[PDB]
Amino acid sequence: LASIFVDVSSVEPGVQLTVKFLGKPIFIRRRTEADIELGRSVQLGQLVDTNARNANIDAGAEATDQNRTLDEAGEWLVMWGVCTHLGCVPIGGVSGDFGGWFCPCHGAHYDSAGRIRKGPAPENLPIPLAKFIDETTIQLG
Ligand code: FES
Repeated sequence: LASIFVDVSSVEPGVQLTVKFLGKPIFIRRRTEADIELGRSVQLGQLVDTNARNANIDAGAEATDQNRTLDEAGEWLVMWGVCTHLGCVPIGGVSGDFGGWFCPCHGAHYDSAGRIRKGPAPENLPIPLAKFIDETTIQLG
């Protein structure tokens, strides 16, 4: 019975909701049109980590923008807010050099799809088991 159910009905574009799950933060960002476009503009060959790190799809899936969001429209980016270096909480609100998150502990930069682009972190921020169960609610777990 671990699953939790997050009401995202009030999350506007450019807002991140942070919820605690299994003791750690989950970031739920409703991405802006700029975030989405920028995420879709990155070639796989440009990425540090080409694996989607996404619990919801094949473990060998490529880290395309489309394989990083819950929805086809790419508005809903849900990920563990746990830096893949040493587990600090990355700072969002379009921070760092790649329009995403910056981990101030040792300077990891993640892009607008949560993919690692610069710094000592080895992997893209992982995506939890997560799905919409209706228009307004994301089940985590
Ligand atoms: S814990 Fe994030 S860069 Fe080291």
